[PDB]
Amino acid sequence: EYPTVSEIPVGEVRLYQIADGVWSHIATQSFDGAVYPSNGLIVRDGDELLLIDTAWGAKNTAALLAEIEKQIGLPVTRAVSTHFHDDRVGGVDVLRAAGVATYASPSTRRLAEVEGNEIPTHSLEGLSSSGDAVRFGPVELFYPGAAHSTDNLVVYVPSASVLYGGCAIYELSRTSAGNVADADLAEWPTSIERIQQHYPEAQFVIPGHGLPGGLDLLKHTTNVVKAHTNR
Ligand SMILES: C=CCCn1ccnc1C(=O)O
Ligand SMILES: [Zn+2]
Ligand SMILES: [Zn+2]
Repeated sequence: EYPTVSEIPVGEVRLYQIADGVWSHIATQSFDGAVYPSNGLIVRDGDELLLIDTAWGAKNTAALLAEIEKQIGLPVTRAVSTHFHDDRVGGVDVLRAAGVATYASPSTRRLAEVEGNEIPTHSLEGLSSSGDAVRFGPVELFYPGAAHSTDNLVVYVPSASVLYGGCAIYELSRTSAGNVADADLAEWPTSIERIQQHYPEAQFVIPGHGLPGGLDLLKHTTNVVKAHTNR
């Protein structure tokens, strides 16, 4: 059963097996007076592991590495952050100190710097225009266009039909847009349509926060975003 926010004290990390060689990682963090859960991805990359997103902060990210070593025991050699916010790059300095090569798009690295957040070392090329896709070991990285943020990426694991939507996709139980200070509300529905067109075969869909689902999370997220733009 997927771990929930109340089951994970801040500072601890759970791993959840989605498919052979594919895990989500789940952590919790305080934000604006409440504690929220947050998802990332782990994908077997031959004899190594590819990490998608930090565990939201230095301490959580150190716990993530310890849990990976305990439960999987292969080295995390590369990490990708899917946009510039702290639940995605917070902990990049810990990853770097542990030996992990960290990556993000040029826009993400730039927006991280402007924001005063941690900055992944390496720039991912080939993702500057809406609809661009690139291979990165066992996954495909896809820029769908502005949505939750202007730089947000999604990730697909072909071997298992796993779509990691990051913060551009809401879980089913989330019905209000909440915080969207960096969102492009006008573009978010269009960006989600590009995701649907490009990954019509996705069997598992992982939002940035909360419970995994299927392709219904896309239509669900457009409803929430549109309802919010109405007023
Ligand atoms: C989990 C929602 C609270 C707001 N929030 C905090 C961190 N990330 C987000 C997001 O909206 O994606
Ligand atoms: Zn964000
Ligand atoms: Zn987020």
